[PDB]
Amino acid sequence: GSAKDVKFGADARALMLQGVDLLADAVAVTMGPKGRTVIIEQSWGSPKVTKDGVTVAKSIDLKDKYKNIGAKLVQDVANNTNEEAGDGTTTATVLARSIAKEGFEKISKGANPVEIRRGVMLAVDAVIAELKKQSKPVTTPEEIAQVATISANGDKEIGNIISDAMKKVGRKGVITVKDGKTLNDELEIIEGMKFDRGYISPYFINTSKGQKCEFQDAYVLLSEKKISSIQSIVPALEIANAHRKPLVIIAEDVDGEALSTLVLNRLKVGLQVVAVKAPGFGDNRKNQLKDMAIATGGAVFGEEGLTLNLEDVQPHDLGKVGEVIVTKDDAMLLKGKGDKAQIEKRIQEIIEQLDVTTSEYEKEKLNERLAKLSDGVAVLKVGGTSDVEVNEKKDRVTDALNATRAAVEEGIVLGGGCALLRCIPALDSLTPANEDQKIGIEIIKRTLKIPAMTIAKNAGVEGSLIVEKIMQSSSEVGYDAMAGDFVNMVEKGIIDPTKVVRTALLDAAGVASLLTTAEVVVTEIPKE
Amino acid sequence: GSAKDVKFGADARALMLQGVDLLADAVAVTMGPKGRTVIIEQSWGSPKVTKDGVTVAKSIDLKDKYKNIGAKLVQDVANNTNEEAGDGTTTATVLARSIAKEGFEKISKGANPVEIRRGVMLAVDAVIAELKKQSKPVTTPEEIAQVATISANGDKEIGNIISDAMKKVGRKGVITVKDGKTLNDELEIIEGMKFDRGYISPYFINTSKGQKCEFQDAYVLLSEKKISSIQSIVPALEIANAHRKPLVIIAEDVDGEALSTLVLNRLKVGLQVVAVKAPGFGDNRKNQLKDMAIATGGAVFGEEGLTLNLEDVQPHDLGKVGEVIVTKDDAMLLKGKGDKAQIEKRIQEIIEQLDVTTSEYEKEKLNERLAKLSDGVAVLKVGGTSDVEVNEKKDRVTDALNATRAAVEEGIVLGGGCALLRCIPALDSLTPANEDQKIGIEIIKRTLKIPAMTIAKNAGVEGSLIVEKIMQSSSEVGYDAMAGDFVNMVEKGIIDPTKVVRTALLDAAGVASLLTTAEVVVTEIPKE
Amino acid sequence: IEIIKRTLKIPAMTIAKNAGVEGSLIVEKIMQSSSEVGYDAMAGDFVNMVEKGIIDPTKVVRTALLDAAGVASLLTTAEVVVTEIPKE
Ligand SMILES: Nc1ncnc2c1ncn2[C@@H]1O[C@H](COP(=O)(O)OP(=O)(O)O)[C@@H](O)[C@H]1O
Ligand SMILES: Nc1ncnc2c1ncn2[C@@H]1O[C@H](COP(=O)(O)OP(=O)(O)O)[C@@H](O)[C@H]1O
Ligand SMILES: [Mg+2]
Ligand SMILES: [Mg+2]
Repeated sequence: GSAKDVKFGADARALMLQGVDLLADAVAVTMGPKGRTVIIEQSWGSPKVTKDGVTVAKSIDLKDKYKNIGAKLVQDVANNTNEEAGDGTTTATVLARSIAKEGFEKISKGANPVEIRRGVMLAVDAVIAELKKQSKPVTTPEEIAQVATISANGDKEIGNIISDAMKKVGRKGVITVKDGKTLNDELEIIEGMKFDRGYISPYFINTSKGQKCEFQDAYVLLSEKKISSIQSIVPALEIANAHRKPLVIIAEDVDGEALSTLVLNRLKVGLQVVAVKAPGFGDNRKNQLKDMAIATGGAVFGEEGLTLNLEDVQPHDLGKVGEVIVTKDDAMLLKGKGDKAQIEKRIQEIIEQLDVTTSEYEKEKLNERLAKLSDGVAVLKVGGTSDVEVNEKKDRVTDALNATRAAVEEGIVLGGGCALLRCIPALDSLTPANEDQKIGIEIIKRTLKIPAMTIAKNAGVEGSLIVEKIMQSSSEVGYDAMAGDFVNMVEKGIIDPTKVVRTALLDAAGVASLLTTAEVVVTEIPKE
Repeated sequence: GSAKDVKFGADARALMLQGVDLLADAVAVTMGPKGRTVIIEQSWGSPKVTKDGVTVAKSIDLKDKYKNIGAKLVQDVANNTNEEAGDGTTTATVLARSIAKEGFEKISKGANPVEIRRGVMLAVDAVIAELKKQSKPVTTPEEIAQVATISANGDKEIGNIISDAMKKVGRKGVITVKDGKTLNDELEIIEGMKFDRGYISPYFINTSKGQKCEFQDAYVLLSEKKISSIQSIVPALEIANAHRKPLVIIAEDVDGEALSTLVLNRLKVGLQVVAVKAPGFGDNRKNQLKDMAIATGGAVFGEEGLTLNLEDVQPHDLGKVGEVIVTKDDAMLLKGKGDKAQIEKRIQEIIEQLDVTTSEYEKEKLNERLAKLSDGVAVLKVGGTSDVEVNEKKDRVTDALNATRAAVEEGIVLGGGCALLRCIPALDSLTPANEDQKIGIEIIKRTLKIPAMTIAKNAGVEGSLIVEKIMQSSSEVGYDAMAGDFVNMVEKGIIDPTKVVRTALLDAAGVASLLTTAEVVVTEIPKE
Repeated sequence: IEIIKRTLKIPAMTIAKNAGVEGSLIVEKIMQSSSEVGYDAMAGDFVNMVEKGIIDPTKVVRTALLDAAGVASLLTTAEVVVTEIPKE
């Protein structure tokens, strides 16, 4: 194989701890208010200016192999916390460094690091079982705004924007962030059924306005496969002209022959029609056209095992929509007379379909179909002047959004580190089975103080003194590091998701208590 | 990944500030009259000789990684200002260096850089809200000449040329600058409907002059697709010969058969005809031929839905034009009897079509159609003797043109830096919420003096003394650095667009106040 | 004469500079003021001098000016410089 190099004991431990200390000192400055950004050189363009604890962690890679091992084992913690909770990365990294440092001190010749790991895991379980006891659900719409404000680095505009977007879409709706172009932030609630696809021929525009085809009380002809010939298209247009109502033709495509017939009828005698293609690549459109049909009320033509053809249509076989807008890039149906008692059955079908499976993309478009059929979708356009500002503010907005979505499902708990400091009395009743589990419980009991200490440190005050005066205080009092004083929390409005706190703690403890059990380190020699 | 290197605190700040200072000292010499060019080595040919603050900024790239980070964060400022306003790059870069320098001095252990950023942004908002109050619209045609003269580095010929081009085309017309060939500048006003495409066969020339086909009161046959056979071409020529008038044949192309028929009828019986291909290369031609038709009055043949076959034409189906000139590379129709009441509807259609969308190329050809259909288009052929002279003078002309186009939409304000010096009393009423926002407001209050100071510095006098004696003076008095004395501004004729001033200030403040919040810098190893 | 007229402003400028303020602005506002008014860089404001108690010997001022001007105006007259090689 490749020439390798082994290091034993305290040397390898010291190098791994140096790497962890470097990668955790680079990120620990970002914590809390008064924390500070980190400029990462991008290999091609302008650099990133971050405050998150994964970009700062996923970027830092060390030259030395052992320091690099430490850096990788901390990046694993940061990335696991990011994926599992969306937030809690800096806290996870500082907890990991604390458990690693406290781990490479009790490893004597008689100490059993595996039993120390077992004690650490008992302590982590006993503390995440206390977080769930001191937690409380988020009910009022002010708590959502508060969580969004806090997780947005104290940006109250972000909090109000996210709270508004969650009031008009639902606490489990579909909010999404985009690179805005204006100077401020904007909340755009796409309402009704909208798909990113416009009319085919630019002759259907009857608006004398901003390039729109606008219909009221229109019919809908939903075709799965192409409408090629003049034969298939004529009966639907006959029905439309006889009833004297506009017609939208949502199909896979309108061939040049039927297209020519439609445009011809438009420019002369003036049947009111407009045509558009399907929303989704192959399979998604198959379900999405059916959703549109049952939302407006009708039948998709050309289905595989249904045997419905265009040649035999009827006025009760076409969908009915109150208002239709078709621009050059997107079509919006608004008021579908689609027998709500059945669209509700469809909604139950799709919610069960999400509850069954998960692929991070099937569930994505699945939730898209929920929101596109029940209550809109919100989009947050982040204001900014350059790309680096927009990227930083968009990262903060996505973090606040992940936090607000992690609070509504698993409750809130006190913030500023107090959620963990208020769990030390839980560890003070554990009876360790032996000396090693006692050592692990003590490691966790020390590590639970790291977050409040690091926040007070970044605030420019003495951390340990603040943590002590907090633990001496009541249960609802703690430290506001912006005002810099002791306040009630829920009255003042500092809270955090229990999910993010518990996932950060658990991931940090898990990776660090396994790093601390090492005795030999094997690294490939660097050739050049 | 790649082996990286992290630097913390004052070291990283010092290196990034060195990079910013280098990239801003290279560009600060270019400011104002008495400012000086910069010779940039081109990798392939003769070097550039610039005075703009983006070529000098986009060129400079530093060896060291941290200096390079500073240089990139200043290039972003210059480039954003260039894209958003077309001018204001040197000012934006000097403001960015001032804000960065004033930012890397107040960062003590207790100072909160994010609150300093917030205070800086409040100050920038309060000052751009004062620029808009002390502004005033540009109304007389002498203010346009003045703005063009000033932004052209005080070249009055450029100002008069741009003012003339804007009087004969409209303040929102289509002016464009080209590399001239003569020694002087030239204003060429392409009038009527002209497209860069000449006759097909060199037998239609009936001029006995400079290779031109010249018709008076001619018919126009507009065909979307090719005219292949003699069958389709014969009836139009029958109508033309019967009425005894010339005929122009604007089609996608003239096949060899109809072409041979045309050339034969031209050479043997001397029938007056001339043929040309369509102007638009692709989809654009389908709209441009329709525009030409409605401008002259007729129907484009071969349209998809408006079938209108060539075989059934009539004398009212052909366009009519007063004068036609067709050379070997361009055709010009001049006086189209096109029922102006309908071409006005077309103009409204195309103006709404620009108001709807934006792609930097669809809007480009869109405005091209507006100008080519309403009041022609002006071109500015810049003189010069070598390519480097022509390039420098062309850059100055494009900057003067961008300035004049940014002044006519958002008003003018005093110049020489006085626009910003007259905004400090606005900052003198801000009540900062805390100490950090107060620090930010003070940073902006110091930064607002940088432009007048740098101009007086380049003029060879004491900057700060000039700025002080300006602030002591009245509201309309300021410093003329060419005459070198204090004068009224609008009376003497120094003004700048409020858009360029506000965009430069806002972009500089935005990028600099985010650079100043950094605590750690991560850069890839320079390996080789 | 113009070189000396520019050089006479250097001391007040350097004092205002070390005090953390703008030197040239202070020198200008001093030259605009009366003959007994000047700048106190500790209190940082304009005061009468003998009333406030700032004075210097004319001997030290004149000797400093004369020695500086003398050596500098001879340094500025050079055209060639000859230096021993730095061998090792
Ligand atoms: N005013 C505040 N006072 C005390 N703690 C705060 C305050 N604002 C935010 N925090 C705490 O800082 C953390 C949120 O920001 P941050 O330090 O970046 O953590 P993360 O890396 O997980 O996003 C939470 O622990 C939060 O409770
Ligand atoms: N005679 C003048 N006197 C004072 N300021 C002037 C004069 N001419 C131009 N300026 C100022 O110089 C700037 C225009 O040229 P320049 O310094 O290169 O700025 P930019 O890089 O944005 O083009 C403006 O601030 C303008 O007000
Ligand atoms: Mg967070
Ligand atoms: Mg300019």
